[PDB]
Amino acid sequence: SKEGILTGSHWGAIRATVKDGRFVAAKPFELDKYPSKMIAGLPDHVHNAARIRYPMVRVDWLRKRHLSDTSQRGDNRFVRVSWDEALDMFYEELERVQKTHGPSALLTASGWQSTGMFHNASGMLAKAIALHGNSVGTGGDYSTGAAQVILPRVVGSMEVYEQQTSWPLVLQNSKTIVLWGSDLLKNQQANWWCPDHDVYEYYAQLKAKVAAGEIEVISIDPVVTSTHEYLGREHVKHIAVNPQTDVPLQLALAHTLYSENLYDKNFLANYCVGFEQFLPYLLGEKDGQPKDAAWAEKLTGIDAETIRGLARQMAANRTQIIAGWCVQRMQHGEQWAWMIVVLAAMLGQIGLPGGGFGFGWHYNGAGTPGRKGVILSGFSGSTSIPPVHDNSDYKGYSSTIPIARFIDAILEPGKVINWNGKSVKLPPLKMCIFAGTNPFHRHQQINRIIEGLRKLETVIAIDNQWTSTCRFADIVLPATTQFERNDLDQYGNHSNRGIIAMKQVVPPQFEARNDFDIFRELCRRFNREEAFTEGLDEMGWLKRIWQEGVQQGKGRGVHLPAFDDFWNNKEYVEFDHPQMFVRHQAFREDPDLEPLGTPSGLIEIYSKTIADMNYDDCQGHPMWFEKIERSHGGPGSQKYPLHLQSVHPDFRLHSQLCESETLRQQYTVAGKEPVFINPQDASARGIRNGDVVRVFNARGQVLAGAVVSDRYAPGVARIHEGAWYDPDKGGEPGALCKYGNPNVLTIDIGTSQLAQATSAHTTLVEIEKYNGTVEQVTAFNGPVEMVAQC
Ligand SMILES: NC1=NC(=O)C2=N[C@H]3C(S)=C(S)[C@@H](COP(=O)(O)OP(=O)(O)OC[C@H]4O[C@@H](n5cnc6c(=O)[nH]c(N)nc65)[C@H](O)[C@@H]4O)O[C@H]3NC2=N1
Ligand SMILES: NC1=NC(=O)C2=N[C@H]3C(S)=C(S)[C@@H](COP(=O)(O)OP(=O)(O)OC[C@H]4O[C@@H](n5cnc6c(=O)[nH]c(N)nc65)[C@H](O)[C@@H]4O)O[C@H]3NC2=N1
Ligand SMILES: [Mo+6]
Repeated sequence: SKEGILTGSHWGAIRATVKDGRFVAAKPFELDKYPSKMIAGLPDHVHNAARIRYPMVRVDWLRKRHLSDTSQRGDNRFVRVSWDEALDMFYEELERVQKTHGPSALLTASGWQSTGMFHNASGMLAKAIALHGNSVGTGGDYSTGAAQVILPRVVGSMEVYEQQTSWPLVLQNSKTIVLWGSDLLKNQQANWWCPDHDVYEYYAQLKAKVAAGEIEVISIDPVVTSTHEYLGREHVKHIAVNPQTDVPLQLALAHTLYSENLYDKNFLANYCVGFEQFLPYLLGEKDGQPKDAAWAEKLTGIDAETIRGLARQMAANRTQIIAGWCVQRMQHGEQWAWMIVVLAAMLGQIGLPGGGFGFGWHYNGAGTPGRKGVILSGFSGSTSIPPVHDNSDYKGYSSTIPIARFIDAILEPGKVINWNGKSVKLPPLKMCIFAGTNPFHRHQQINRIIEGLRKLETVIAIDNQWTSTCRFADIVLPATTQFERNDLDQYGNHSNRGIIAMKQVVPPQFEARNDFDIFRELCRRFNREEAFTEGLDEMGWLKRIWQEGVQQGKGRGVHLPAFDDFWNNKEYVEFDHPQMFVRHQAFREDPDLEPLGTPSGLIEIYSKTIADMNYDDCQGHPMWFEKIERSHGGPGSQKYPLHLQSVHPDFRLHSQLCESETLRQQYTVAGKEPVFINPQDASARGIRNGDVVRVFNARGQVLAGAVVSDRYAPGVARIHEGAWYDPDKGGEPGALCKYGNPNVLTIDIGTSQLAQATSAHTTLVEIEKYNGTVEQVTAFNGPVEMVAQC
């Protein structure tokens, strides 16, 4: 049939080939010099056994609805129903919950979904429900849950998703680059809008500068990252810090900087507040313990003199701090993010090209010069009319909670917690809807999630693959992939390089529907179809989005062609006039005219506002707090001696494309997710490559396939997140996961009272070669379909 069909995804733009109605090969877009291997999984993603073929309802839920046996969730026994029957039940449940409980019982949830301006699954969900009634909202996300709360308070920006100093300037000016828990090479494969991958050009240049010894790269990381491996182990200075001891390391660098007069007094005095209130802590005047190189050597396992050497090197020349997000996705994650800023402040290079800090470097091609282009605005969740049932009665519970507290809300309703200076009362949720997110991938401590779901009346999942979420649902609705629809997207993110047409590759498979059509038909049930669609279909909406784009471009001085011209004749437009950027430079150059958005206008090393909250676990300046569990001598490490990283996958985006055999064949071990193990740790357990091992703690147990790797320091392991949950006894708490989802082993706790964010990477485990029976993996084969024989 058809060859060279242009479209896009989180993993990049493709030229798709179709043969006899099947998507068979995905070639890289011709402008993409650095495509991701993951595009090879996209045909499988469209055509594999886990694709949701039709609406499905959990046997006993179909029988008894909200009066059903919730214990059977997870058993994977579902009945096919018609679309109209499914949508009716959906509507009737919305009606029932609104009448019985009101808006405090209802939660929606969304996530990374797919690229595409119109086919915005989160927007479809939010709009449809918002046209029916009120619900519990959430604040924050799992990416930068801690950082995005603390950083506004201390540097007046969210920071984490923002543009970074242009790489050309970094490469011409920085002499030391500090990668602090950041894997650029691995994580720039997938971006929010279709990636252009042009940032990899800069990484190649960096590689050459490293080889020539012009730039020294320091990696502060328990593991040799993909980036480190790429730049070269012979060249990269590796600080293999003990997991979760980064704050001690930060404080000791700060101490050294002060102790040896390497700090910038002028910068601290003129661009910051509160340094004087922090120093007594740092120096041990108010506790007897200097937060010094000697002190930190005990915690971090880094030689004190190496700590001092690091500080001195950072101060000695132009130094770029590149901070990732993983180190704030753990207990008290705000502390580490805050100390990145403090350390950068003490160095005094903030606002210089290739100096200072940033958190956005691994995301959205950050550091690529931004072009003078157009950014389209997609289908919004926003409504202009009130809900049909506009009940404001949340019965004395809060109407917004932190995103990661939703299970705590189900299990501990009425619990009162602090959140970033406010008081929150967790509502008794009864009905959850998921569209474009996978909770059994995303959230922590799956056995507790199981217990939480068992208190729910109704669970609805809408997806294009039969995920672990779908396995634990009551109603499952088949959404399409983006490859079965038409759309528009940005090409490039921070670069704003271009815009691409997403042309339909194949027709909707089976009776899968675009989320637009799902929620449109739902809205018809309560007479709000028109308010949802705004009188437009797919191609109408795409034309509307483009035209708004055309209007934005005129008056910004960028000319776009007409829609039909673009769609049918061009398919791709590219922008020009790339701009250099230096982050924080405006503030550095004129702090009076360009103040930070902080209480003082300055960098808050001490925050009176935070101090006044009276949170013992997030005080007025950064502090070392001991963790609920930590490796290398921390709590629990006598029982569970290994730190388990749940790092972002190299061969998927989260749980997406786990079902691809094309990709799995490249990294699976014994048919399972690989677990990475240090050679000394492996030899102590008699473990070797290919072994089926049990990774366990007091929270859960999983099976995985051992990879013995010297990239891992002793006492550090990894199972990449996104490995699907596959319980041996479906639905039972304490089931052994046969594929190896790390969130079976994580703990579900708030970072601190400030952010109340996910602490996913605060995880201790043991590993042993497994002595039980290895059953077949059942993760990727859909449900057990059930039929009425009567
Ligand atoms: N390929 C790919 N897959 C994805 O799933 C993906 N997801 C995207 C999203 S949504 C996000 S949030 C980002 C992920 O952003 P994030 O920064 O979380 O990335 P990771 O690669 O998981 O972790 C970065 C590094 O932290 C290190 N690290 C772990 N624990 C510690 C510790 O205690 N101390 C120190 N110093 N380092 C530590 C890890 O070893 C790793 O090299 O990537 C984005 N890009 C993505 N690309
Ligand atoms: N242990 C642990 N460590 C971690 O580092 C960690 N990181 C966290 C982070 S940073 C993030 S971003 C979250 C990610 O959590 P998130 O839930 O966002 O992850 P995905 O696996 O991308 O799930 C998206 C789902 O939407 C579906 N989908 C895609 N397109 C569509 C569409 O058009 N319509 C519909 N209806 N569905 C669609 C996909 O099939 C997929 O199942 O995981 C978090 N969880 C984490 N846990
Ligand atoms: Mo994220």
